Order: sequence, then C-alpha cells, then structure tokens
Amino acid sequence: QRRVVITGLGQVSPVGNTVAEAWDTLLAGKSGIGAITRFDASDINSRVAGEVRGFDIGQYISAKEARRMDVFIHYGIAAALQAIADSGLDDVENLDKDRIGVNIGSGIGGLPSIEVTGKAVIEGGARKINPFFIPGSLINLISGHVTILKGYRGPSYGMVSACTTGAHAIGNSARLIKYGDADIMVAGGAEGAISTLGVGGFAAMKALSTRNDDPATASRPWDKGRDGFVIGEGAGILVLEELEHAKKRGAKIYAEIVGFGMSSDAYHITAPNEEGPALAVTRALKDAGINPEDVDYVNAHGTSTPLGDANETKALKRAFGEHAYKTVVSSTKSMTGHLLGAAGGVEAVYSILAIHDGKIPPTINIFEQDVEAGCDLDYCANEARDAEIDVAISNSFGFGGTNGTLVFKRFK
Amino acid sequence: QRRVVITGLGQVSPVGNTVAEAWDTLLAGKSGIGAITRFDASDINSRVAGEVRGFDIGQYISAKEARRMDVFIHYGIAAALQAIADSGLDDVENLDKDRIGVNIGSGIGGLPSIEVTGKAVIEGGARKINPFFIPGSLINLISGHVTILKGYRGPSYGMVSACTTGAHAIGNSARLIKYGDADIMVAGGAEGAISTLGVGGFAAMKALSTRNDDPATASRPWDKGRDGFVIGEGAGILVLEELEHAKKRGAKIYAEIVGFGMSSDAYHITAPNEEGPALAVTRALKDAGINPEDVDYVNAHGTSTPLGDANETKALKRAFGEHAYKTVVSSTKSMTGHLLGAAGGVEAVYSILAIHDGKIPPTINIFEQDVEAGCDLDYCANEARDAEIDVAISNSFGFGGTNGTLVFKRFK
Ligand SMILES: [K+]
Ligand SMILES: [K+]
Repeated sequence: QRRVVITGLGQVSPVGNTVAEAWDTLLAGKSGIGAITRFDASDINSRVAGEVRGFDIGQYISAKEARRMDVFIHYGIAAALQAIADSGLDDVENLDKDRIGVNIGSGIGGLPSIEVTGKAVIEGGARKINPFFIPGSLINLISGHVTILKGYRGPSYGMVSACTTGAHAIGNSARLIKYGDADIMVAGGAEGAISTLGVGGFAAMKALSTRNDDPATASRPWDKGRDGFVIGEGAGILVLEELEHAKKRGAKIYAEIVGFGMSSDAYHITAPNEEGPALAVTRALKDAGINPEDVDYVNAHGTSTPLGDANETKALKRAFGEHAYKTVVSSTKSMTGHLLGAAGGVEAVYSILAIHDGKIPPTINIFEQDVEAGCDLDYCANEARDAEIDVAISNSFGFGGTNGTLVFKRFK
Repeated sequence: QRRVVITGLGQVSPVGNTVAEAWDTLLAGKSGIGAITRFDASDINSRVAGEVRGFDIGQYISAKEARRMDVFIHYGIAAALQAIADSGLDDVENLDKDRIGVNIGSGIGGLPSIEVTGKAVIEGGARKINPFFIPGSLINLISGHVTILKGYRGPSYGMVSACTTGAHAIGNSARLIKYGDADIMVAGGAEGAISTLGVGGFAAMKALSTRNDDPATASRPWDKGRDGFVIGEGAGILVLEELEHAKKRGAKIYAEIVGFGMSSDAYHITAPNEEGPALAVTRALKDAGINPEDVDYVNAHGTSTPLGDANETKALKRAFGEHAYKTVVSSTKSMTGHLLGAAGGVEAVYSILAIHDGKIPPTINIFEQDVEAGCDLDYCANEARDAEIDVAISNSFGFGGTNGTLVFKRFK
C-alpha cells in the first residue's frame, strides 16, 4: 500500500565532503585512495586507505561537542544533516517530528577512541577515562545525536551487519515507513576505522591490498592484478519518505525504493559464496515485483578481492541468468575503497544519483579484465556512461555471510 | 495478518546458565550480583557486577572455535543454541532453513578483546594482532556463527540500541516474520563488557552504583538509597515463529508477541525523560490493539538510578493513567544487574515465563520505597507472586534516548 521515495541525500567520503563533490569525482573516474596519513601505518602490510579529507565537523555542530565523539559519529551526523537539509524538512512549518525516526548503523563503531582510551589507561590508569568515552563510541548514538538535534521522536536505533550495514538500515527504514511506524526515516551507515587496530585487523586477515607503491590502482575490482580491498571511511545517508507525505509538501523526489532482499550464506565467516548473494538478489527482485531483465544497473559489492569479485559474478549469473550479460555493473569501491558499514550507505546514494542523472559511474583500474576467472560481464570499465536507468540495484555481501540487496526505481 | 509466537527460550546470565536455573533464582529473590572477579577493578569507583559464573562454552562449540571469539559472542551463541534446542527445530525433518533468520544484537560488543589486543600491540606492535581479532569482535558475528552452525539462510544481522538492543532485535524480527521475509527468527541480545574500559567507562559517567561494601543490595530499584545501576553481562534469546508454521508441527507455544513500540526522547543522551518512554508504551499498545487496563504485568527498565527510576514511574503514569496503580511492575535488574544490549533479551524471556507459569518475579532490595520521589506504584517488592498474567509488557529505555516496548500475550 504505502510507497517509499527518497527526498534527501547525504554523503561524506574519500571522493567528496558533499554529494555533489562525490558525484563529480566518481563521474570523472578520480580515485579517493591515497597513502594513510591518519596514523603511522608503516608496520601494517597495507598502508593505503580511502580517507575523508578537508572535512570540518565544526560546520555542522559545535567544536566542543564534536570533541567528545569518535569520527564515525562525525561522518554520520554530517551526512545526516546534509540529507535533512537537502530534503527541505528544516523549512516545513508544523512538521510532525513524532513521525520521524533515525536508523544509522556502523560495522565497527568507535575503534579509534577505544584504542586511544586504552593507551591512556595503560599509561595512567582507569581514571583517565573521559566521562564522554562511552557515549562517544556507542554505535547507536549517531541516531541519538540526530534525533536530539532535530527533535525527532520516531523509532531510532542502529544496525550492525559489517559490509551490509548501510543496506540493512535503509531497507529496514523503508519497512518501518510502509508498516506505518513512521512517515519519515533518516537512514544509512557510517564508518571510521582508519586506526592501528582497524587497518591492522583486516591486514591480519590478509584481506587488504598491499599495493602500497601504487595507491591509486590498489583497488581494482575484476582486474587480473587485484589483491584485497582498500579500507575506507565515511558515511552515506538517505531521507526516506512516504510518497503521499512527500507529494503533499512540494518535495523533490530522487527515486523510489521498491525492493529489499536479505539472505545468509551459512558457509564462511569472511568469504562470500555464490548461492547466498544470489538468494538476496532474487529475494529483492521478488519483493519489488520485477524481473532480472528490468534491471539496468548493478552497483556491485565489488571489493577487489580475488575470490570475492569472481564469486559475485557467478552469483549475478545465477540470479540474472542471461540478462547478466545485458545489464551494466560497476563497483564505485574502485574509487572510494570499501567503506564497510558505510558502504551500503554511500552506494545507495550513488545508485539513486545514477537513476536521477542518467549516468553510470565507472569501475576504474580495469587494465586487464579477469575473464579467465569468469569475470566477463560489462563492469563499465574505466569510463562513465550516459545511460537511461529505470531500475538500479545495489548489492552488499558482508562478513558473517550476511547479504543485502536494495532495489531502486525511477519515480514518475 | 500473520501471527508470531514464541516457541523457544534461551538464557545465560548472572542468575543462571540456563533458563530453568534463572527462572528459579529470580522467583526465589536471589541476587546474581557480587564483587568483580573478572579483572582488577580496584581503581574504579564501581567494583560490583552481575557476572556469568560456572559457564562452559565448550558445551556448545569446540574450544578451538571459542578461542577466536570474544565472550559476548559466547553468551549469544550459547543462548541461541538453547532456544533452538528448546523449540525442537533441530529435530524437524526437511526443515526449510532458507526461511530461518537470525537477529541478535549487542550494545558494545567485543570491548574486552579490543582492550587485550590493544595492549599486545602496545607491547609488541601490529604483528600481535590475531587473524581472528576482527571477526572475534564484530557484533553481527553472533548471527553469523549461528546461521553457519545451523545452516539458516534467511535474513541475518544485528542491531545496536544500547539498553534497548535486545528489545529492538525481537520486535524487528517479529516484523520480519509478519512481512513474510521469514517464518522463523532467532532473536535477542548479548553483552560482555565486564572489563576495564567497560566498567570504567560507565563509572566515568557516574552511572554505576558505588555500594562496593554491600554488593547484594547495590541494585535496588525505586529504593530510597539507590545510587546508579549495576553492570551485568550475558544473553537472552527467543525463537520467534509464524503461528501456522508452529501449529502445523507439534510446537510448544510459550506466548504470542502482539505488539512492538518504538520512540525517541530527543532530549538527553544518557538520561530518560517522561514523554519519550510514554510514547513507546502507548505505541506498543496501539500496535497490539490493547488498552492499558488489560496489562497485567510490566517488566520495567528499572536500572536503580535516582532519576531514571522516578522518571520511569512518571512515564508509566502518563501511558497507563489510573491503571499505573492497578498493574504490577517489577525490575529483575534488582537481581541480574543491567545487561545492557542483552537486557531486553533476558527480560523478554522473564516476561514470557511470567505469562507461561503465572508468576511475577520480585523487585528485591526495596527497604524504603521512594514514595517522596513519586515512586508509589506496586513494584512487587521483595517477594514473588502467583498471578494470572494474560498480557505483559517489557520496557527498555536506553542511552541515546531510544525506547522500545514489547507486548506479549497468552496464546490459546
Ligand atoms: K553496492
Ligand atoms: K524490561
């Protein structure tokens, strides 16, 4: 019955501090990956990352309060306020704030502040713990701060699903609105784990690229020379709004979310198989009431891992059949790196912008496509395309074998 | 119009390593709170806790497997496997595991292992990081390990809402089943933050009781002498199942979940207001289509805080009107302590058992009820009661001002 459209976009990421900066960067095929500057990473086998740069949280909230939060909350709050400003909700007279909720997740949360506080305790004891240590690291406090800043009293919580966090949050928020528990939801993911334990943790898994002499081409999905993903940070946020509510005020509408699919591999904890991801894609298309052939663009999970990229391709073939060769796929992680919990968030934004603008962002750094390994689809290599996008799907296949697929559609 | 019933219970907590042990301990009014033994808490102003004791994870998984996980995962897995065994799903031939999902959350997650790893890194560099450090601390890996152990391929993720985590996980899972995305959901919360940064973190917020000389009465909800909550650890898990699916097999049904209410205070980060919690209770009852007068038992938030306990009373009076004085309230945190993200889990179990067995667990340590602060309701003080419970609600009002209310009903 109830339909859910997108009326606001918010983004902070390695390719831009606003939605416009990012889109322009992505369409130009420019990388957001560089050498790690956040901390001394000389000891980690991976020393490259997608870092947020030139970003001032003080533009959004007070510096004194910002001081008391870990940076993943900075990214979430900033991207949320962007999306809210973008939707025009701050200018609606007699807005029913009781019907507005916030659902923003994170994969890992306040790892950098936990590391800092830990070092403080070792050196100084338990009395060096700041009074704001715990709220400054709690994942759900992103939603907490946003509701307090805006006076929203609808449902608020965070999700955690590793790489799939942002997808689950957005899909779940859409469910909430349809069920009637809210008319508006602010949803997405935020991540800030560029730290010794964060970067070093995934490196210990041998999951990260070690192309430290060529940062710009470290992330290269479906390329022959790929060797692991490049860690990234930031946040992507949507404003989801019930259609009639959107149309009553004169809201600008980017797209409609028509489908949400979920599955579990039940196989490996940190390596996606074929069937699990295929299930999620299938379930999402069913939920949307559309067929594979209707899908014009797939924003892939596309981590640039040897097994993952190839397994995702096989998963698409299972779910799409022959249309896997007709549709267009692309991984924006080729430019942004892998934002983990925030990945589903920013890539939802990009998918929606693809529909809205009629443009597909490229998978850069495809020098020799890995056809031998089965990666023989159209990954929109190396250059963006003008394309009529009516339906776009965004995939997220995360650690724990948890899968999510969002289905967006042009609104007319 | 699908209905959701509870066919399985699982629990690990300071009052028991099984559901039976716990329910018996609670009804006898015995405390699970003692001096902190897990680590040297000498330098922290709060040195009491609700610890899990005499618990062998090796009973559920191999030692080798366990070594790769932080303890909050241990509690989650153990409580999950308890619930799954209780429901009898392991014995159903041709069970459709594609229709079975897992949604278990945590408030903080793998804080102890992060502290351990962080120290090892300080002492020996990045090499020290175990390859299983990241998956061993990821909150969503509780669901991950359960799906893999059992072969469940339905939706899987975790939620994070602090104190309300377990409530949101259960309610959301019921919504999933109703929507049709699953027929069975394993849902609850788990927490294991009995560590320097965990206990020290909440102590730095002046949030914990400092009654270290008398651990047994440190947790005393609505008592004149209450001085902050007592931190606890553990996990509580439900097996949620669509009604016809349960009835078609020979499923034992504990109760039915008929309502789910969510709200945000939009007021204070770490201190509940009146209206926020009142909103959640009202919304839960409207969702269930039930009048306040029909509520026989309220499993309170009741963390033992000077402001929180008094505000919760005012919130109940707002939502229930005159029936605030007719119903029976009680806080099992008087015996378990506050299990954070797991609180909503174990207290859902306790609420269901109240309905099932027709008994009300007491709020112990009420020596002089704080009537002067307005705490003048019936908190089932100091001894358990036999009572016919047709409808019970369980409240969780957590940090970030996030509120969740579950409504359970006896099934016929
Ligand atoms: K994607
Ligand atoms: K409760």
